[PDB]
Amino acid sequence: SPPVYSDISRNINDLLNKDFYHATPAAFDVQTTTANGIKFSLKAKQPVKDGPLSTNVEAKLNDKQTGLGLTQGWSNTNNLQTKLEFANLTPGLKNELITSLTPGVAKSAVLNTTFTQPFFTARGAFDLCLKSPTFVGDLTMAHEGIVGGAEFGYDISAGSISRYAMALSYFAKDYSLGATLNNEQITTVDFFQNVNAFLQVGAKATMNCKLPNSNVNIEFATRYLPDASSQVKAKVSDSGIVTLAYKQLLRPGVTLGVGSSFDALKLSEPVHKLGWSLSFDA
Amino acid sequence: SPPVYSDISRNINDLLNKDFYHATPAAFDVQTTTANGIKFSLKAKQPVKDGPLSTNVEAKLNDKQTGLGLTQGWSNTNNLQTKLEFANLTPGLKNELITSLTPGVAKSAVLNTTFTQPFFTARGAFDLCLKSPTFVGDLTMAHEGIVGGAEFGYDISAGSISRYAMALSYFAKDYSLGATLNNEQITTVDFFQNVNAFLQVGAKATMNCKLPNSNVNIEFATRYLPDASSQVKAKVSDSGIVTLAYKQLLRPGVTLGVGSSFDALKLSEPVHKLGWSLSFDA
Amino acid sequence: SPPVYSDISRNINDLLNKDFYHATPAAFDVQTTTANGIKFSLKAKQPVKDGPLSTNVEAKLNDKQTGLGLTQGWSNTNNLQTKLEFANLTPGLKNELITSLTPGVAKSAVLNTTFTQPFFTARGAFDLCLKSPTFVGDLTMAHEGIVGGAEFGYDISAGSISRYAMALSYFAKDYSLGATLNNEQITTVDFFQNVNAFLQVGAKATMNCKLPNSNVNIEFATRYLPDASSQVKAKVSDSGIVTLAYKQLLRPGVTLGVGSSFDALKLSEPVHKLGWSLSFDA
Amino acid sequence: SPPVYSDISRNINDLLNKDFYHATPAAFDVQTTTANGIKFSLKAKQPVKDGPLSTNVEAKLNDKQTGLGLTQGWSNTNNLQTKLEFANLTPGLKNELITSLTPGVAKSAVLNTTFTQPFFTARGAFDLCLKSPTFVGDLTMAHEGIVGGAEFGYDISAGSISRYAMALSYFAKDYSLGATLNNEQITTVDFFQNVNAFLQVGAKATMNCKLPNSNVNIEFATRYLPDASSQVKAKVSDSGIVTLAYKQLLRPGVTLGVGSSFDALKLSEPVHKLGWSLSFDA
Amino acid sequence: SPPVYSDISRNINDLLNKDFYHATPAAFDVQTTTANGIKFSLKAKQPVKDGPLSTNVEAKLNDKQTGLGLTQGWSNTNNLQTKLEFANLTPGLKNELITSLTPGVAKSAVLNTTFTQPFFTARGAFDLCLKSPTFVGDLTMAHEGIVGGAEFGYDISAGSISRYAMALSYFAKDYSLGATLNNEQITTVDFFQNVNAFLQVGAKATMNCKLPNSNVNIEFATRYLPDASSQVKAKVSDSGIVTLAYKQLLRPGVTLGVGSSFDALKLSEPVHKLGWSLSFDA
Amino acid sequence: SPPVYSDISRNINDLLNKDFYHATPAAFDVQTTTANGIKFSLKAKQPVKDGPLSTNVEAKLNDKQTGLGLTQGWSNTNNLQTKLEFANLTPGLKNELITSLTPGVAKSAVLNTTFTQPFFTARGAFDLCLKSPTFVGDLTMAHEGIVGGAEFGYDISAGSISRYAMALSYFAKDYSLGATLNNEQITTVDFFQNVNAFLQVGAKATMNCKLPNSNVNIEFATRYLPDASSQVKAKVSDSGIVTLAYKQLLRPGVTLGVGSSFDALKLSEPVHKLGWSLSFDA
Repeated sequence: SPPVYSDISRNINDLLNKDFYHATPAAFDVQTTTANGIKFSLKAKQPVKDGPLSTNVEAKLNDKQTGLGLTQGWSNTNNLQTKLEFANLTPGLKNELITSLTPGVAKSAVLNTTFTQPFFTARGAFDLCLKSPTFVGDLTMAHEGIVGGAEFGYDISAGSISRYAMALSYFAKDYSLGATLNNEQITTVDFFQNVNAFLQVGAKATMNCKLPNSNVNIEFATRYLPDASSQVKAKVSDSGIVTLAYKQLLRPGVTLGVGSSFDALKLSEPVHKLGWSLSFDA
Repeated sequence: SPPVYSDISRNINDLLNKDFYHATPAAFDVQTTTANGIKFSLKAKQPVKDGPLSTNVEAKLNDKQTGLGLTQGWSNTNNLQTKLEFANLTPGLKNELITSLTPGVAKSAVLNTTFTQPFFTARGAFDLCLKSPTFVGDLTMAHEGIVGGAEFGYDISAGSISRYAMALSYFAKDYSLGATLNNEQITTVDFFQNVNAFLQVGAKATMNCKLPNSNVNIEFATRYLPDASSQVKAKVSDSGIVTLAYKQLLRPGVTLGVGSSFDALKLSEPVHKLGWSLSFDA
Repeated sequence: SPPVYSDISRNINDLLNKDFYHATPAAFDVQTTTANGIKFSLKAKQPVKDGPLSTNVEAKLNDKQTGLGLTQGWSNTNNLQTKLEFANLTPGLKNELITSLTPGVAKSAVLNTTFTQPFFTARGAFDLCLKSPTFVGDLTMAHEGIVGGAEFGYDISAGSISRYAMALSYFAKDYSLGATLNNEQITTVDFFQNVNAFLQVGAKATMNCKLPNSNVNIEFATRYLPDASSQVKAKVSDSGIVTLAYKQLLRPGVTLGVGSSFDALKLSEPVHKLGWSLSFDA
Repeated sequence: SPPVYSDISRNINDLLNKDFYHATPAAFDVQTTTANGIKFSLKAKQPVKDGPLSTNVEAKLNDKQTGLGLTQGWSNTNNLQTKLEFANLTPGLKNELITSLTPGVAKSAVLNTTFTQPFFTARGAFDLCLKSPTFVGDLTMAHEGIVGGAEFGYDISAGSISRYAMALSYFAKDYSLGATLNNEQITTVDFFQNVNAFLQVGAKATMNCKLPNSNVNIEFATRYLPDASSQVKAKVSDSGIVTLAYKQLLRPGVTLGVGSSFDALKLSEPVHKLGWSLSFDA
Repeated sequence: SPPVYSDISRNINDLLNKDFYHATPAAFDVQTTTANGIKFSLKAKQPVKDGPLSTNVEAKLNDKQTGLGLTQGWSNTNNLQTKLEFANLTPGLKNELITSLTPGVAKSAVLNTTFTQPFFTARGAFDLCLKSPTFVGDLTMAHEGIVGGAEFGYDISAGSISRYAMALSYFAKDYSLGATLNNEQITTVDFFQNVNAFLQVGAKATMNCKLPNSNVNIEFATRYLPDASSQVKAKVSDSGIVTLAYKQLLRPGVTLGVGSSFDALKLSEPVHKLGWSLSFDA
Repeated sequence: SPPVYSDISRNINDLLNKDFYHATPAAFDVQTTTANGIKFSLKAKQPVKDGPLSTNVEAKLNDKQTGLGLTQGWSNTNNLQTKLEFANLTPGLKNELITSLTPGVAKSAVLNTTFTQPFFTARGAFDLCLKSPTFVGDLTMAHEGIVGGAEFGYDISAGSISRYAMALSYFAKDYSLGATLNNEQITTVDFFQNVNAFLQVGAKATMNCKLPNSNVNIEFATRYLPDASSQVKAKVSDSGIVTLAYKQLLRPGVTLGVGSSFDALKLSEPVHKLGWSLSFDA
């Protein structure tokens, strides 16, 4: 099945968003399942090293039936997030919806409809509650590994098109190259090369075609697995930011993560990021 | 028989308010039972780190006879809390009474009647030996899995309802979800989950629905058993309060517990309470 | 037969009064029995490390032939205390006579008459020599285990009662309770329990109803036997006064005892002290 | 192999400086390994006045693959210590590197090197990255059972030495004497004796030859094993400081130690301490 | 071989100056022997109630080889002694030395030569390392039971005789008398008697003829053995000083002693001294 | 064989001058013998309770050979009291002599000669040293139980008779009456009546024939012997002086005596004479 627009070239942005523990100095995740399968979890993060500790509790369930689902998330700041997944009649056509109920912050309900069919993937977006009807449509076609994609943020209230973005990639067994153009001023390219099951390497460049300011922005990210129960991966950028991350498996079920961010060829400077994470799983 | 309302969600209440030793730096318990069947005890606690040495001695008996159950006890606070259980005529009609006899300070007697029926629980309490008597009652109903109930309180002196609460839970084979609301002002949703025979985990969130205050007060506790004669448990609140506890059974009949009270992101201020306890049993 | 009034609650009054070697820093007891049958003894006490040394020698004998019993005393103060015990009148009525001859202080003589019958016990004491006739008596009954008595002191010169106390206890197979009320209030409630041959525990509370809204002094003492040739025991109190004692039988005939009494909690007051005791036998 | 200098009289120091937990009133450490050999460890202490906490976590590994060593630690003060050990350049010469990283305190790095070979061993240290290199070196030789060593520190800023010591030991099967001479006219003469598997005694006396005013101190400590899962220590200093320690092994995998240190014969100065320690091992 | 002059009437001197514990309130001895021949010791006495805890450690060896013997004692109060005993060339000619090295105080070593012949004893002591050397020499003869001898002290600096004493004693099977004269100013007569293996008794009288009032002070001592593992002994002088002592072996290698010192004349003055001693042996 | 003068009417003198422990508040006698036969003893008596303690040491020997004997005594008052006994040639004719060497008090040497032959016992005592030679002669005849006696003191320096005493008694199986007259001014009549082996009674009166002052004084002395290991005996005189004494045998070899004295014509509280006495024996 062809990937969805959000999942095109997921392998490259997956190597610089996940398993990075340099942003939150502390992290505390607990996951647990029950007999019938209702998953529950609690996450505790800390953005500022000398500030409060944010915590959210999530209750998500799925079923191998026609596709009913329900997710209820409740954080410290009380933005209750509810999900609803179902297809029922039409197979492959899921109807998802997300809300954010808050006594202080205005609620925002988003309706997503995804139709899955070979060589064709499209997604709808409907905004409710607040008076701002926007349809963030997107289309994706797959032709012998060539994956195309177009995103358009058409505004009903204004009557015009806000965002117009294009993307084109080519998937293969152990290599995939893609590119994207956002509103014809941001150009992004990637070079993902999978070495083997024990090593991954990727590159991501933002050419940013714009005559007033062109500069250069490149990132090289690696991922090395010494063995099954370990992981170490680091990225490097031209600005000197070199971030390292080390994920270790303690007693089977609990994982520990250490992340750090050094700045090369800039002496030491009075700034540095380092943090740890402790994830449990029943 | 459905559980009494006052004893609803005892599973979650026993994770964060029971078998914790951090409020008293030292404690001494002795539990002796005579051949007659009177169980004598002693509790030598210590509330203040450099103050008085609190100690109490109590006796009680519980026989499978017609139901004469007597309990008494003295303490260092110069008060007595006697207890008297009996059924006699009606089976299941528990008529308990609690006194707070104290020299000088006016005593108060609380007379409780608990009457059980299949799928019905009713408990009432009269506050006698007081110039301003009060009555408090509660009701509990069962729905073959949905255990609900409520409580009301009537002031005899005033002539109206003083405190109205309503609770509704959902028991299952290995998890339980409940929620209680009092005065439309305090709200508490609990959660208890038995992973397996050797691990328990639960959460409790008090939201306090009101416009002036913000955020929420949530808590998360676990309980682990390395084997029969051990118990290690830990709880964490959103404020960073992390309390540990570890009870160990050295000799058969002798238990030793320890406990700390850390503070995430505050290792520079003396707030950390820490204590131990020795309990003996013949 | 009902116990004497002074022997009421002897199992508890004796548990926390004897074998505590903390008051005297030194002790030297020699007991020898001569061939004729008189029992000589020599006690050597010394209160406080620097100061006087008290030496007491006495010789006592009992004859089961006719019931004559004589005791001869001699202290370092050069005073003699005799004790003549005899009945020779009827089975169930014996009299005792005690003198306190001292060259400097006026000698005093006391005549005690004890007359004991099934279910009734009474005795009286007189005060001769010095012009102060005081008659102290008591009367105890026993109704199948419940043992209650009362004592009173009448002054002939004054013409009224100077002290009026009443005690009531409930003995059993292995535990005993009881409450005594002296002249004003000082209502004292005790508790003694003999769990097995290798451990005894006990408590003793004094309500002191004379002063309303005040503290209450309670004590709790144990007694443990590691084997048949040793003893160790301890007592606590609400003021933190903790007393330990250890009696070891070094060789048959010679026993040693080490006792300390440190004030726990606050370890700043110099009130710890320490004492030992040696007892011989021939 | 000849003993290295720090191992000279290592038994004496490991007798009166180890397992004496009377200083810190609390200690909690967890030791655990992973699927591969990493051996995480977490220690947490507490000073006397229940002030801050001193917690750190470290992971050391000794890979037998071409003799690799790595020890990275992390304390709550953002203090990271890195230890690198390797010997793959010459058989019999191993190189160590110790680093310290922390924002506030200046960064430090010492390069250690040890040259070992039969009948000859020497060390060398370079405390660099401080704008003041201090060469700390020493060497020791053994002939037939008598070992002797010497230290020296030469500074390039002053052009001379600032500290030198001369050691002389006579090891044997079960006892070892020893004598050190420090440039401050300090002479420590010590002896260690291992009478049997259940008892070890030792003594150590320091003589200050700089000030000949009877300034001689002498301590001695013992180590007894009542069984194979217990340990009792006792150290007596000349000033009357007596230190006790009792390491009891609970269920195999957890140890608990209780230490106390008072001043004998002077129970008036607040110099006595009591503390405990819990060691968990997975 | 006849006893040396210092060893005449050692039996009486081992009654009133041995195995008494009325001097030091507390003492602690441990004696350890390695499987080489070296014997260590750790003594911890206490001179007065307000003095430092005295401590010394000595090690000595006595080999059945050619005769080399070394004794070295490191003390706390800078009163070290070292002894060197050997015979080597002549069998029986013992050449000992004693040192009193003290930092600050001029040491005074003494060189002792002892020659034993049948019916001839000659001992000479040279006081070297002193500005005013002395020489103390004594001779001892024996006539089939009557043991006599004399001692003279010649001053090298002066050239005269300072100390001139004689002694004459009669040893027998179970008793021994003897009178010694010192400078025709001090005359003493002793008496030692051995009733049987379970009892000893002796007396000592000093007259001091160079006194106008004489005031002869005699002493009478006993020694009783209740069994193999006990030793009770008491002595009494004219002024009523009655000192008791009791040595008991609790475990094999562990001995305990208790000593007291009465006055038996005046009992309102703190003249009484008291003490205990606990010695160990491996 | 007829009794010597000093032994006539000794039975009555034995009931008032022996086993009366009322004069010395404290006594301490130790007697010991040796396998060959020289008896040694040490006595310690205290005349006044607030004074010093006098002590003497005696060494006396006797043999079944021709009759040589030697006694040597030495006390605090420094008197070398010696006794020399010998007969050699003539059997029965002993020649005793007593001296008292004292540096301060003049020596006194007395020579006693006693010739023993049936029906004739005479004694002569000389006087030496001091220049006041006397001769104390006495003669004694026995005729069928009638015992006469005449004592004369002739002064050599004066040439007259100073003391002229005449005694006459009649000994029998279990009764004896005596009468003596000294200087025709001192009349004494003795009446001893032996009841049996378990009781002795005696009386002694002194008429004192003198017209100016005649008065009367009589003494009745009893002695009760309960068994072999006990004795109790008292005397009563007409002067209001009654004294009691008790002798006990505690362990086989050691005796204990207690003496007391009352008063009838005076009574009062602060007049009492009591004292104890210990006497060992090897």
